[PDB]
Amino acid sequence: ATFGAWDYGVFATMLLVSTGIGLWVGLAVPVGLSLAASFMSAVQVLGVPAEAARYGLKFLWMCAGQLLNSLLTAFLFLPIFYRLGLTSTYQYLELRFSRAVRLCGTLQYLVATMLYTGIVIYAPALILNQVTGLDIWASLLSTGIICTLYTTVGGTDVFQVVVMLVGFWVILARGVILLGGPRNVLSLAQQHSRINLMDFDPDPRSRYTFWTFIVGGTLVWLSMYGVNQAQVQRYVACHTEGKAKLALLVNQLGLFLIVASAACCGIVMFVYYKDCDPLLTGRISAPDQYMPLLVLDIFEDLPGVPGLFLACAYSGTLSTASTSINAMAAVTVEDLIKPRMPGLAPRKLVFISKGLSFIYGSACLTVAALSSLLGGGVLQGSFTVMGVISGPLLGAFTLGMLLPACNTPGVLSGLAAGLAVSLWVAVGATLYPPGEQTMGVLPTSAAGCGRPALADTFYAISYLYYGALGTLTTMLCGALISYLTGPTKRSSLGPGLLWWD
Ligand SMILES: [I-]
Ligand code: NA
Ligand code: NA
Repeated sequence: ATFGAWDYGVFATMLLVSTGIGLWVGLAVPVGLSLAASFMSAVQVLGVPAEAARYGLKFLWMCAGQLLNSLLTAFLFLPIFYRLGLTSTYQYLELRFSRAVRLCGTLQYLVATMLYTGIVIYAPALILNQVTGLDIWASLLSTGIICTLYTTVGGTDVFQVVVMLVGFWVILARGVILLGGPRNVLSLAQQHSRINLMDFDPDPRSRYTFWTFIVGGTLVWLSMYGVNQAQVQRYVACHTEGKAKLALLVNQLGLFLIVASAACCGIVMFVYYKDCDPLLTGRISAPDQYMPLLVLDIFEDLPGVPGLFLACAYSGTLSTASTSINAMAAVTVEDLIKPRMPGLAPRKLVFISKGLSFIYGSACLTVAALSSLLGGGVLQGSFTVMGVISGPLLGAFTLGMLLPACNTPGVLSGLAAGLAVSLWVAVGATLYPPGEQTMGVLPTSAAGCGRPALADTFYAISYLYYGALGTLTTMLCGALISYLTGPTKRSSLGPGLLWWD
């Protein structure tokens, strides 16, 4: 399970070329594909195939969970932000409830993005460690060095999406060629119940079901695209509000393609490891090393393909991390400092921007190391952190956008309660992980070569519900206390803020 001779050279050369091009640069369909490219880091490459291989093909419902998300963002959140010409999405909060809510929302965005970028830095480290033969910590150090060179020197997404999706297609083609024909692969996956699209298991403990996707995944993708900062800023830069919607729908098509290719590569990966499954044989340690192992195993006759594909999947996600870190620094120095501080020359402010970029780089690397220590689940971990933090923020946004009677006390108390409950599940589900069989992990073979009351019912809910469980309560708490301290008469909101218009 190591690169080899022709693969190390290709990996090194491609990484050097990627860094050189990125720095040399530093010193409406394109945007649609850039939006998806953002969240197509190594996290998805390592998670979606593994989840599809383990839990079956129900993971395709994720696409639906994104589709229903985009529609909402297309027809419920895009008009409000776009028609108001908001410089920052969280400026809405300031115009709606108060500047304190703007501050809290910006802080939640910063923390959530920091954790998510830490996990996005962890995943490439996982790739490098699993494929080269370096301990997780030396690989994490190398990943941090490269990410900081990208960020603290100088900040194409269409190219990344195209190249990595073509890599997915090539992996799938080679795999299905090896296993015979596509009909044989489909029948083999069908024998072991890997083709189970129709899974309406009502219970919420099941990790992946129709309800779980349509609700939790929809709300999480909403709090990752609908009310995010970078995505909304990309929207508002377009024209006439039609180009924005077309960019959003093209982004949705790109996401559909990426996640469907990944969910099919997962099934190919399983059918490949039908017997002598690497996981319960000691060949790999966690169910996130599946994809690099598949890449190495299938292309054990092509001297170069592993290096090219993994170098791309590494450099593109490091670029994503640098972009997220720089956006974090920019929003901090635009929405929190400059409004607060009277006014400072263009030198001190760029120096503060560099300082915040560096600080966020270090904090994200530290979060990556913490994720490495705790365990795995780059996909699960990223969704967990993002949902857990940004869910109540999305609840605040939705309460402001669709409920007239809502004031600052309501939103703030709702955020407090939502973060409380969301972290309750986020931790109580980490101290007492749910059983592998309650999560519905499909069977496998390897012969071819509840202590507390709530750990069994409430901490076991699907990891896609956490954010939802936050958002909903934020709406229900904020709706309640707001109506207690006093309703907010609708004749106080001026321009279009409520969507009831
Ligand atoms: I995904
Ligand atoms: Na990602
Ligand atoms: Na994700």
